[PDB]
Amino acid sequence: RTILVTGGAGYIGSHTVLQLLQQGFRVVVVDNLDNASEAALARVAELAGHDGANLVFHKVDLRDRHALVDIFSSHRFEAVIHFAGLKAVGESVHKPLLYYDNNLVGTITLLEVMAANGCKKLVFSSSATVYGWPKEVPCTEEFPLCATNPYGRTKLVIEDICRDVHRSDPDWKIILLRYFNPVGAHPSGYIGEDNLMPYVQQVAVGRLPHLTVYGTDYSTKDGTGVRDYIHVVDLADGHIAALRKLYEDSDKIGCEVYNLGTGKGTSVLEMVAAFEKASGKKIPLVFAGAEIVYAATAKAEKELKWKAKYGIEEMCRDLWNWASKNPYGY
Amino acid sequence: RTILVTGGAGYIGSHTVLQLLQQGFRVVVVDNLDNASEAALARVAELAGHDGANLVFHKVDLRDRHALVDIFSSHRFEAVIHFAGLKAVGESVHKPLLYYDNNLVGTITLLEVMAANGCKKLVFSSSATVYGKEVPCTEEFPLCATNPYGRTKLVIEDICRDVHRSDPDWKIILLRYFNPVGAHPSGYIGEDPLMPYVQQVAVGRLPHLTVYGTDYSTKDGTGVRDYIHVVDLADGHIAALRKLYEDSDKIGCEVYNLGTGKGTSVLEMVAAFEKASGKKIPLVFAIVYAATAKAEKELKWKAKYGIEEMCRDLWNWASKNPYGY
Ligand SMILES: NC(=O)c1ccc[n+]([C@@H]2O[C@H](COP(=O)([O-])OP(=O)(O)OC[C@H]3O[C@@H](n4cnc5c(N)ncnc54)[C@H](O)[C@@H]3O)[C@@H](O)[C@H]2O)c1
Ligand SMILES: NC(=O)c1ccc[n+]([C@@H]2O[C@H](COP(=O)([O-])OP(=O)(O)OC[C@H]3O[C@@H](n4cnc5c(N)ncnc54)[C@H](O)[C@@H]3O)[C@@H](O)[C@H]2O)c1
Repeated sequence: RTILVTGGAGYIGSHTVLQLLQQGFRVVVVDNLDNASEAALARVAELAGHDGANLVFHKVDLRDRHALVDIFSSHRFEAVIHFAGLKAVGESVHKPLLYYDNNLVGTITLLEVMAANGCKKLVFSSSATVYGWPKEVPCTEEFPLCATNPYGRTKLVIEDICRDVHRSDPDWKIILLRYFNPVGAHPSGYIGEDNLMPYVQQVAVGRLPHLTVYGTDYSTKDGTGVRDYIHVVDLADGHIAALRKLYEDSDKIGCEVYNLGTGKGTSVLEMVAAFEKASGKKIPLVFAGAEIVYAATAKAEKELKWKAKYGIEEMCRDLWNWASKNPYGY
Repeated sequence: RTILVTGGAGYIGSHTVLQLLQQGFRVVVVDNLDNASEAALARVAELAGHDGANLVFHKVDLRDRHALVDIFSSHRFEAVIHFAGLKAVGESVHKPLLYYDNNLVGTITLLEVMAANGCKKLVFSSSATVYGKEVPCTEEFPLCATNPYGRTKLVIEDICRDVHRSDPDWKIILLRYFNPVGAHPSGYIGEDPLMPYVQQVAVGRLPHLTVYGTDYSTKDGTGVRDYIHVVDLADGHIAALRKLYEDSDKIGCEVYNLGTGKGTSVLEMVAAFEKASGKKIPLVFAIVYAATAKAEKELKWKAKYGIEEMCRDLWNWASKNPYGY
């Protein structure tokens, strides 16, 4: 039983193939590796132990169609999990074509090769920046959508391409997942990343002088911004939950949308406190000049049979655990 | 002065490249003849006469990055008019990927080579189908993609707005238009695929026209859409390209409406064609406007032909070429 995972060498993707491997799956990963290193897949393989053999890695770009058609004709892939993409808001503005070319062309070629190789089961990882900054929280899947930046637009376009493909061929079964701010690392502290918590962690180890808190007078309990965080191990279990919805309850759902997350938001000060407790270090602050945004996960918990298991305190534990062991990444 | 025109071999593309050659512009046309035929460019060079020797034609696909960078490296360009694209709303639904591939990827590649070889002036052939209310559709009208072909147009219409934010040196004009009708008054070049259908009825290949919607909120009870002479459309882009050159400080990524500012019913157009052609159009029965005030104010452009000249030129090109080229 094989699953193909694009951008599997990345942060969310590497934690994905590990849980996949551990739960009896052959995982084929496709990565350009411009945003990551091979070591992450060598370590996810080690963490998988005897299941390390099941992981197969292809250093190939999703836009390359010939290299991609070869992969899809070498296995019957039960489904495809699409992580490949670029995830930098500031970078997407100065270089919008660089984002539109990578995200849009990469997905289109992917959807084409899949349809041509009889693989029409997809799970796409989408960003919850599509809701924009709304007046009302919690954000439900019925909330209106808007694009704050080219990165957000490129994500919202893919969602529309997925919807259009579904209406063109009812054989397509797509699940679109939206989520907020993955944080943490594998409890072993052997794989991890390389937003706020990264900045907190680099100043907790000494690399940075302090954490600058932007905004101290918001309409929140403490006055600092409230965002939606989610344990990365929890989020990588969310993408798998959808894959089971595709395997068991496929008939019910066609190109459905489930947004993931803990369901509650926490503030910068609430989050710094949760990291000082787990870390034992004390991050200095310097005060400088949306107040709240978070995801309503009621839908996911009901239809997808999924619920986050880890709170903010174990997120910082694991983040500190991996980072303190690996200060220079890989 | 050299202009690059993509999709210049078909209809609006063929007519515009003709009126660019006629105004002293060395024009390089890029087209992979998917929907058009090469004869349309040969016969455009003829109608240009002496200026016909300024038509450089490269049968290449915009999604072929290496083929495209050769064309930009040799010719030092001044601007690009992007007609290239797939227009069939019908198959855009059943084959959406084919549309996102050809349109989105072909456009993103062109934009990359342009900014690379130092040429950041573009005129885009958008579509007013992005309007998806109030009878006159202004540019500020809320945008609404109704199908995959419409969303490719709206996506490309957002990518340019994003490109301009990243590099202020980019000057772009987005031209939204709908329902081009007619051909060159000579009748030597035109469209070779509602007017095309009523035409085939007059020329005998079709038995009758099918009027879809005999009840509507209109005088005739039939739908009312906007129509613009293809020759009006062609030099409508010329007015845009004229703003990129003469007044390209004020403008950023501007969007303009091209049309006559008036709407025609279905029975009015067929009634018009029955006069201009003399042949009657049997019918078997089964509102969109353009706010041209902006374009005629800041572009110095107003459609010069009317619905009578559209059927005249369309019946002229069609009776002289009943089987295309
Ligand atoms: N060039 C290509 O087309 C291509 C091909 C194959 C793989 N890749 C790879 O895909 C990998 C993606 O991994 P990554 O570590 O950059 O991203 P990631 O693993 O942190 O996230 C995976 C995907 O989730 C998206 N995302 C949505 N909301 C997010 C949030 N709140 N935080 C973070 N990501 C969010 C990202 O845009 C990304 O596309 C990269 O390593 C890249 O090298 C690219
Ligand atoms: N090189 C490439 O990238 C590439 C690939 C495939 C096709 N093509 C070419 O693209 C050209 C497309 O031109 P065409 O022959 O369709 O002529 P056309 O005039 O119908 O289409 C060209 C432009 O006019 C617009 N248009 C015209 N009528 C319209 C209507 N009723 N509704 C909405 N928009 C309308 C379209 O938006 C399009 O951008 C063809 O000549 C084909 O050969 C180019």
